[PDB]
Amino acid sequence: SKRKTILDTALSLFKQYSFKFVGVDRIINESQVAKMTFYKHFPSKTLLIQACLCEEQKTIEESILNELSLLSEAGNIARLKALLNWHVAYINQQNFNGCLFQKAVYENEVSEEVLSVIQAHKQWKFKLVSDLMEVPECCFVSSSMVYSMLEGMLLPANINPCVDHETAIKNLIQTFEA
Amino acid sequence: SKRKTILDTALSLFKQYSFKFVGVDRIINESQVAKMTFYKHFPSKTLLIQACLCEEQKTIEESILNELSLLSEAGNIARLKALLNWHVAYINQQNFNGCLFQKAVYENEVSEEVLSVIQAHKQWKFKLVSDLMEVPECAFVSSSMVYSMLEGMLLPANINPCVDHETAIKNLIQTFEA
Repeated sequence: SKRKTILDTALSLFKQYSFKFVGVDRIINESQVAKMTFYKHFPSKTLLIQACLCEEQKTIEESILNELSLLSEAGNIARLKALLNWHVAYINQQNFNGCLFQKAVYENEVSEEVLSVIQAHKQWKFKLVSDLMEVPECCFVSSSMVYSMLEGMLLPANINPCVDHETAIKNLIQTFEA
Repeated sequence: SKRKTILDTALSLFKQYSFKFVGVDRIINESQVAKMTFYKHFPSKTLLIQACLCEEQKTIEESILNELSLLSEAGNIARLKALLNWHVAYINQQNFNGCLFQKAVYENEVSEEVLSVIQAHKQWKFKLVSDLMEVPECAFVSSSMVYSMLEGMLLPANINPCVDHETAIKNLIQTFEA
Protein backbone atom coordinates (compact mmCIF):
# COMPACT_ATOMS: atom_id res chain seq x y z
CA SER A 1 0.00 0.00 0.00
CA LYS A 2 2.70 2.46 1.04
CA ARG A 3 4.81 0.84 -1.66
CA LYS A 4 4.04 3.64 -4.14
CA THR A 5 5.09 6.45 -1.79
CA ILE A 6 8.42 4.68 -1.22
CA LEU A 7 8.92 4.01 -4.94
CA ASP A 8 8.01 7.58 -5.92
CA THR A 9 10.16 9.05 -3.15
CA ALA A 10 13.19 7.00 -4.11
CA LEU A 11 12.76 7.83 -7.80
CA SER A 12 13.00 11.57 -7.10
CA LEU A 13 16.04 11.20 -4.84
CA PHE A 14 17.90 8.91 -7.25
CA LYS A 15 17.07 11.26 -10.13
CA GLN A 16 17.98 14.34 -8.07
CA TYR A 17 21.31 13.02 -6.77
CA SER A 18 22.48 9.48 -7.61
CA PHE A 19 21.88 5.86 -6.60
CA LYS A 20 25.01 5.49 -4.43
CA PHE A 21 24.58 8.94 -2.90
CA VAL A 22 21.16 8.38 -1.29
CA GLY A 23 21.09 5.54 1.24
CA VAL A 24 18.09 3.57 2.46
CA ASP A 25 17.89 5.62 5.68
CA ARG A 26 17.21 8.80 3.69
CA ILE A 27 14.50 7.10 1.60
CA ILE A 28 12.91 5.77 4.81
CA ASN A 29 12.32 9.13 6.49
CA GLU A 30 11.37 11.04 3.34
CA SER A 31 8.74 8.37 2.54
CA GLN A 32 7.46 8.69 6.14
CA VAL A 33 7.33 4.90 6.65
CA ALA A 34 8.60 2.60 9.37
CA LYS A 35 11.82 0.70 8.57
CA MET A 36 9.87 -2.56 8.69
CA THR A 37 7.34 -1.30 6.14
CA PHE A 38 10.09 -0.34 3.71
CA TYR A 39 11.62 -3.79 3.75
CA LYS A 40 8.26 -5.54 3.45
CA HIS A 41 7.94 -4.05 -0.04
CA PHE A 42 11.66 -3.69 -0.84
CA PRO A 43 13.77 -6.36 0.90
CA SER A 44 17.00 -4.76 -0.41
CA LYS A 45 18.20 -1.52 -1.99
CA THR A 46 18.96 -3.35 -5.26
CA LEU A 47 15.34 -4.51 -5.43
CA LEU A 48 14.11 -0.92 -4.97
CA ILE A 49 16.59 0.22 -7.63
CA GLN A 50 15.23 -2.50 -9.95
CA ALA A 51 11.65 -1.32 -9.36
CA CYS A 52 12.73 2.32 -9.81
CA LEU A 53 14.15 1.51 -13.25
CA CYS A 54 11.08 -0.56 -14.21
CA GLU A 55 8.91 2.40 -13.29
CA GLU A 56 11.02 4.83 -15.29
CA GLN A 57 10.77 2.50 -18.30
CA LYS A 58 6.98 2.18 -17.96
CA THR A 59 6.48 5.95 -17.64
CA ILE A 60 8.80 6.90 -20.55
CA GLU A 61 7.50 4.27 -22.99
CA GLU A 62 3.85 4.94 -22.17
CA SER A 63 4.40 8.69 -22.55
CA ILE A 64 6.12 8.43 -25.95
CA LEU A 65 3.75 5.78 -27.32
CA ASN A 66 0.67 7.69 -26.22
CA GLU A 67 1.76 10.82 -28.10
CA LEU A 68 2.47 8.78 -31.22
CA SER A 69 -0.91 6.99 -31.15
CA LEU A 70 -2.47 10.46 -31.17
CA LEU A 71 -0.74 10.78 -34.59
CA SER A 72 -1.52 7.42 -36.22
CA GLU A 73 -3.55 9.42 -38.76
CA ALA A 74 -0.78 12.05 -39.11
CA GLY A 75 1.80 10.46 -41.42
CA ASN A 76 5.33 9.44 -40.64
CA ILE A 77 7.19 12.75 -40.45
CA ALA A 78 4.64 14.02 -37.91
CA ARG A 79 5.30 10.99 -35.69
CA LEU A 80 9.07 11.34 -35.93
CA LYS A 81 8.71 15.03 -35.09
CA ALA A 82 6.72 14.13 -31.97
CA LEU A 83 9.45 11.77 -30.77
CA LEU A 84 11.98 14.58 -31.21
CA ASN A 85 9.85 17.25 -29.52
CA TRP A 86 9.16 14.87 -26.61
CA HIS A 87 12.91 15.02 -25.89
CA VAL A 88 12.76 18.83 -25.87
CA ALA A 89 10.06 18.69 -23.19
CA TYR A 90 12.00 16.03 -21.27
CA ILE A 91 15.26 17.98 -20.90
CA ASN A 92 13.43 21.24 -20.23
CA GLN A 93 11.33 19.81 -17.38
CA GLN A 94 12.24 21.21 -13.98
CA ASN A 95 13.66 18.08 -12.37
CA PHE A 96 15.69 16.92 -15.38
CA ASN A 97 19.06 15.64 -14.20
CA GLY A 98 19.98 13.28 -17.03
CA CYS A 99 18.96 9.76 -18.03
CA LEU A 100 18.40 7.39 -15.09
CA PHE A 101 19.47 4.39 -17.18
CA GLN A 102 22.78 5.96 -18.16
CA LYS A 103 23.19 6.91 -14.50
CA ALA A 104 22.77 3.29 -13.38
CA VAL A 105 25.45 2.00 -15.76
CA TYR A 106 27.92 4.77 -14.83
CA GLU A 107 27.36 3.97 -11.12
CA ASN A 108 27.73 0.24 -11.85
CA GLU A 109 24.21 -0.53 -10.64
CA VAL A 110 24.28 -3.50 -12.95
CA SER A 111 23.05 -6.57 -11.13
CA GLU A 112 21.62 -8.88 -13.79
CA GLU A 113 17.95 -8.09 -13.22
CA VAL A 114 18.68 -4.36 -13.33
CA LEU A 115 20.84 -4.57 -16.45
CA SER A 116 18.15 -6.47 -18.38
CA VAL A 117 15.64 -3.68 -17.66
CA ILE A 118 18.16 -1.06 -18.81
CA GLN A 119 19.09 -2.91 -21.99
CA ALA A 120 15.50 -3.87 -22.83
CA HIS A 121 14.44 -0.23 -22.50
CA LYS A 122 17.25 1.16 -24.63
CA GLN A 123 16.73 -1.65 -27.15
CA TRP A 124 13.08 -0.54 -27.30
CA LYS A 125 14.04 3.09 -27.96
CA PHE A 126 16.58 2.07 -30.64
CA LYS A 127 13.89 -0.01 -32.37
CA LEU A 128 11.38 2.85 -32.08
CA VAL A 129 13.80 5.37 -33.58
CA SER A 130 14.62 2.91 -36.36
CA ASP A 131 10.94 2.25 -37.16
CA LEU A 132 10.18 5.98 -37.22
CA MET A 133 12.98 6.69 -39.74
CA GLU A 134 12.53 3.64 -42.03
CA VAL A 135 9.70 5.37 -43.85
CA PRO A 136 9.80 6.51 -47.49
CA GLU A 137 9.40 10.16 -46.48
CA CYS A 138 12.76 9.99 -44.63
CA CYS A 139 16.35 9.65 -45.88
CA PHE A 140 21.30 11.20 -45.30
CA VAL A 141 20.95 10.94 -41.51
CA SER A 142 20.80 7.40 -40.11
CA SER A 143 18.73 6.08 -37.21
CA SER A 144 21.75 4.80 -35.28
CA MET A 145 23.01 8.40 -35.58
CA VAL A 146 19.76 9.95 -34.38
CA TYR A 147 19.55 7.45 -31.51
CA SER A 148 23.03 8.26 -30.19
CA MET A 149 22.38 12.01 -30.64
CA LEU A 150 19.22 11.74 -28.52
CA GLU A 151 21.14 9.66 -25.97
CA GLY A 152 23.82 12.37 -25.84
CA MET A 153 21.10 15.01 -25.47
CA LEU A 154 19.97 13.23 -22.29
CA LEU A 155 23.22 14.01 -20.45
CA PRO A 156 22.88 16.22 -17.34
CA ALA A 157 23.04 19.89 -18.30
CA ASN A 158 25.86 20.13 -15.74
CA ILE A 159 28.32 18.49 -18.14
CA ASN A 160 28.03 21.41 -20.64
CA PRO A 161 25.20 23.83 -19.80
CA CYS A 162 25.92 26.23 -22.68
CA VAL A 163 24.75 23.57 -25.17
CA ASP A 164 21.12 24.26 -26.14
CA HIS A 165 19.83 20.90 -27.35
CA GLU A 166 16.41 22.36 -28.16
CA THR A 167 18.00 24.57 -30.81
CA ALA A 168 19.76 21.61 -32.42
CA ILE A 169 16.50 19.61 -32.38
CA LYS A 170 14.41 22.42 -33.88
CA ASN A 171 17.00 22.60 -36.67
CA LEU A 172 16.90 18.87 -37.41
CA ILE A 173 13.09 18.94 -37.51
CA GLN A 174 13.32 21.41 -40.41
CA THR A 175 15.54 19.01 -42.37
CA PHE A 176 12.95 16.22 -42.15
CA GLU A 177 10.42 18.82 -43.32
CA ALA A 178 12.31 19.64 -46.52
CA SER B 1 56.48 12.41 -9.52
CA LYS B 2 55.03 11.69 -6.09
CA ARG B 3 51.96 13.76 -7.02
CA LYS B 4 51.91 12.05 -10.42
CA THR B 5 52.12 8.54 -8.97
CA ILE B 6 48.95 9.30 -7.01
CA LEU B 7 47.22 10.72 -10.11
CA ASP B 8 47.84 7.68 -12.31
CA THR B 9 46.73 5.33 -9.54
CA ALA B 10 43.52 7.22 -8.69
CA LEU B 11 42.65 8.02 -12.31
CA SER B 12 43.03 4.38 -13.35
CA LEU B 13 41.02 3.13 -10.36
CA PHE B 14 38.18 5.64 -10.93
CA LYS B 15 37.76 4.54 -14.56
CA GLN B 16 37.89 0.82 -13.77
CA TYR B 17 35.28 1.23 -11.03
CA SER B 18 33.65 4.53 -10.02
CA PHE B 19 34.55 7.71 -8.15
CA LYS B 20 32.29 6.74 -5.26
CA PHE B 21 33.44 3.11 -5.23
CA VAL B 22 37.14 4.00 -4.82
CA GLY B 23 38.08 5.36 -1.40
CA VAL B 24 40.96 7.68 -0.60
CA ASP B 25 42.57 5.00 1.56
CA ARG B 26 42.52 2.47 -1.28
CA ILE B 27 44.32 5.06 -3.43
CA ILE B 28 46.89 5.51 -0.63
CA ASN B 29 47.69 1.80 -0.52
CA GLU B 30 48.04 1.00 -4.23
CA SER B 31 50.22 4.09 -4.77
CA GLN B 32 52.58 3.24 -1.87
CA VAL B 33 52.73 6.95 -1.01
CA ALA B 34 52.99 8.33 2.52
CA LYS B 35 49.51 9.39 3.61
CA MET B 36 50.86 12.83 4.57
CA THR B 37 52.38 13.38 1.11
CA PHE B 38 49.00 12.48 -0.35
CA TYR B 39 47.26 15.09 1.80
CA LYS B 40 49.88 17.73 0.99
CA HIS B 41 49.00 17.28 -2.68
CA PHE B 42 45.28 16.53 -2.26
CA PRO B 43 43.68 17.58 1.05
CA SER B 44 40.29 16.21 -0.08
CA LYS B 45 38.98 13.54 -2.42
CA THR B 46 37.25 16.34 -4.34
CA LEU B 47 40.53 18.11 -5.09
CA LEU B 48 42.01 14.76 -6.12
CA ILE B 49 39.07 14.12 -8.47
CA GLN B 50 39.46 17.61 -9.93
CA ALA B 51 43.11 16.87 -10.64
CA CYS B 52 42.28 13.45 -12.09
CA LEU B 53 39.87 15.16 -14.50
CA CYS B 54 42.48 17.74 -15.48
CA GLU B 55 44.80 14.85 -16.26
CA GLU B 56 42.10 13.16 -18.31
CA GLN B 57 41.27 16.39 -20.17
CA LYS B 58 44.96 16.95 -20.92
CA THR B 59 45.38 13.38 -22.19
CA ILE B 60 42.32 13.38 -24.46
CA GLU B 61 42.85 16.90 -25.81
CA GLU B 62 46.50 16.22 -26.65
CA SER B 63 45.67 12.85 -28.22
CA ILE B 64 42.99 14.39 -30.44
CA LEU B 65 45.02 17.47 -31.40
CA ASN B 66 48.10 15.40 -32.21
CA GLU B 67 46.07 13.36 -34.70
CA LEU B 68 44.92 16.57 -36.39
CA SER B 69 48.27 18.31 -36.60
CA LEU B 70 49.64 15.21 -38.35
CA LEU B 71 46.87 15.87 -40.88
CA SER B 72 47.52 19.60 -41.34
CA GLU B 73 48.62 19.02 -44.97
CA ALA B 74 45.42 17.01 -45.61
CA GLY B 75 41.91 18.21 -46.35
CA ASN B 76 39.19 19.34 -43.98
CA ILE B 77 37.06 16.22 -44.54
CA ALA B 78 40.03 13.99 -43.67
CA ARG B 79 40.55 15.97 -40.45
CA LEU B 80 36.89 15.59 -39.50
CA LYS B 81 37.28 11.89 -40.34
CA ALA B 82 40.23 11.75 -37.95
CA LEU B 83 38.11 13.06 -35.06
CA LEU B 84 35.28 10.64 -35.88
CA ASN B 85 37.65 7.68 -36.16
CA TRP B 86 39.29 8.78 -32.92
CA HIS B 87 36.05 7.97 -31.06
CA VAL B 88 35.90 4.58 -32.78
CA ALA B 89 39.37 3.74 -31.47
CA TYR B 90 38.60 5.19 -28.03
CA ILE B 91 35.52 3.01 -27.48
CA ASN B 92 37.43 -0.07 -28.71
CA GLN B 93 40.24 -0.02 -26.15
CA GLN B 94 40.33 -2.97 -23.76
CA ASN B 95 40.14 -0.51 -20.85
CA PHE B 96 37.08 1.40 -22.16
CA ASN B 97 34.39 2.19 -19.59
CA GLY B 98 32.62 5.24 -20.97
CA CYS B 99 33.50 8.88 -20.56
CA LEU B 100 35.04 9.83 -17.23
CA PHE B 101 33.48 13.30 -17.36
CA GLN B 102 29.99 11.88 -17.93
CA LYS B 103 30.59 9.36 -15.11
CA ALA B 104 31.64 12.14 -12.72
CA VAL B 105 28.50 14.18 -13.30
CA TYR B 106 26.20 11.13 -13.03
CA GLU B 107 27.88 10.26 -9.70
CA ASN B 108 26.85 13.70 -8.46
CA GLU B 109 30.37 15.19 -8.46
CA VAL B 110 28.88 18.66 -8.86
CA SER B 111 31.26 20.84 -6.85
CA GLU B 112 32.59 24.00 -8.48
CA GLU B 113 36.10 22.52 -8.77
CA VAL B 114 34.87 19.48 -10.69
CA LEU B 115 32.18 21.08 -12.88
CA SER B 116 34.53 23.87 -14.02
CA VAL B 117 37.04 21.33 -15.36
CA ILE B 118 34.36 19.01 -16.83
CA GLN B 119 32.64 21.93 -18.54
CA ALA B 120 35.85 23.56 -19.82
CA HIS B 121 36.85 20.30 -21.55
CA LYS B 122 33.45 19.60 -23.09
CA GLN B 123 33.23 23.24 -24.13
CA TRP B 124 36.61 22.66 -25.82
CA LYS B 125 35.22 19.60 -27.59
CA PHE B 126 32.03 21.33 -28.73
CA LYS B 127 34.11 24.10 -30.35
CA LEU B 128 36.47 21.61 -32.05
CA VAL B 129 33.52 19.82 -33.68
CA SER B 130 32.06 23.18 -34.74
CA ASP B 131 35.41 24.25 -36.19
CA LEU B 132 36.02 20.96 -38.03
CA MET B 133 32.57 21.16 -39.63
CA GLU B 134 32.77 24.96 -40.23
CA VAL B 135 34.39 24.37 -43.62
CA PRO B 136 33.37 24.78 -47.27
CA GLU B 137 33.75 21.01 -47.87
CA CYS B 138 30.91 20.19 -45.43
CA ALA B 139 25.20 19.29 -44.72
CA PHE B 140 21.76 18.52 -43.19
CA VAL B 141 23.61 17.74 -39.95
CA SER B 142 24.70 20.49 -37.60
CA SER B 143 27.82 20.42 -35.45
CA SER B 144 25.65 20.47 -32.34
CA MET B 145 24.00 17.26 -33.58
CA VAL B 146 27.41 15.71 -34.27
CA TYR B 147 28.76 16.68 -30.82
CA SER B 148 25.75 15.08 -29.17
CA MET B 149 26.11 11.90 -31.23
CA LEU B 150 29.79 11.70 -30.28
CA GLU B 151 28.78 12.18 -26.63
CA GLY B 152 26.17 9.45 -26.83
CA MET B 153 28.60 7.02 -28.46
CA LEU B 154 30.79 7.32 -25.37
CA LEU B 155 28.18 5.70 -23.11
CA PRO B 156 29.26 2.40 -21.49
CA ALA B 157 28.67 -0.48 -23.90
CA ASN B 158 26.48 -2.51 -21.54
CA ILE B 159 23.72 0.15 -21.58
CA ASN B 160 22.75 -1.44 -24.94
CA PRO B 161 25.32 -3.92 -26.29
CA CYS B 162 23.45 -4.16 -29.61
CA VAL B 163 24.37 -0.62 -30.75
CA ASP B 164 27.26 -0.78 -33.23
CA HIS B 165 28.73 2.70 -33.05
CA GLU B 166 31.53 1.92 -35.49
CA THR B 167 29.03 1.18 -38.26
CA ALA B 168 27.15 4.38 -37.41
CA ILE B 169 30.39 6.35 -37.75
CA LYS B 170 31.41 4.65 -41.01
CA ASN B 171 28.09 5.64 -42.59
CA LEU B 172 28.32 9.18 -41.21
CA ILE B 173 31.87 9.42 -42.61
CA GLN B 174 30.48 8.37 -46.00
CA THR B 175 27.71 10.98 -45.93
CA PHE B 176 30.51 13.58 -45.57
CA GLU B 177 32.02 12.03 -48.76
CA ALA B 178 35.17 10.20 -47.62
